[PDB]
Amino acid sequence: AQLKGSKTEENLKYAFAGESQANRRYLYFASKADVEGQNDIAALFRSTAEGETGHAHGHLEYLEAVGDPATGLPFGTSRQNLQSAIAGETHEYTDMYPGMAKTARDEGFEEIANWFETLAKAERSHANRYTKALDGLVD
Amino acid sequence: AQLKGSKTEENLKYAFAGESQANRRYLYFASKADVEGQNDIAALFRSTAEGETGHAHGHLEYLEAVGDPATGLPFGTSRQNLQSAIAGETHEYTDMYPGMAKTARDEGFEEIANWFETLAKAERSHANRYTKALDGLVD
Ligand SMILES: [Mn+2]
Ligand SMILES: [Mn+2]
Ligand SMILES: [Mn+2]
Ligand SMILES: [Mn+2]
Repeated sequence: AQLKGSKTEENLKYAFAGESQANRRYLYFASKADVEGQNDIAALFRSTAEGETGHAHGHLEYLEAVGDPATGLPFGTSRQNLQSAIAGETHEYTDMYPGMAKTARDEGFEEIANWFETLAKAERSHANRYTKALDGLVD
Repeated sequence: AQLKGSKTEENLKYAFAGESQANRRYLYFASKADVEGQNDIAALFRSTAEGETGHAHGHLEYLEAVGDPATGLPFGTSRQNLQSAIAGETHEYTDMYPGMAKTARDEGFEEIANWFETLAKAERSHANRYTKALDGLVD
């Protein structure tokens, strides 16, 4: 059976997105529990988040057969991983975040539009720094 | 301007999913670099990943006004956060992972099917442990 083109490929991508968001959400919830003084709850959110890291990385390992879910490019070696990170980052800073900022401004959300513009600049920095590292890579 | 129902709400959800995945992907890439001996590259993936945590958590802060992107439910306090986590985990073990497992088996990916079944069981454990924590919450 060929994973490329299958429903199972799409399910792995969806589940990877879900596990990734679960870790982020659980760490955000841990920080809320921190401030409240709910240290036992915070520790449980953190421990569960480690589980979601293991799940997401297992999904990504299967996706090595088909490509990085963010870009379609192969991944595995540092050279490949940097090239994929660069392509994804370039999309975020040239297209995704500028477009989101425009939509937010048009809809009346000036603070959110400025946030998206801050993130476009931040992803441009990430893209350039990864490109510098790729040029310096000796493998 | 009301965030609920807007294109900006959908963009925050999409950007939250993207930043979450970027952190997970960059830490996976860092582990690849670790094994290769590319320690400077690994450190860069880790530092960039901290940036993506800050971005994702900023997106989530805006989404507090409309609901948890995984469940649609309120979030903020530990009680709310545990409630939303339990609902999401319950969806994962009663619906999402079992259905992904069946599709994998039907398509001939027996190992991936077994992986989805392991995760269904793990998410059920997560749900039940969060429920025990909510039962004990004093707030
Ligand atoms: Mn999980
Ligand atoms: Mn970035
Ligand atoms: Mn980012
Ligand atoms: Mn879980």
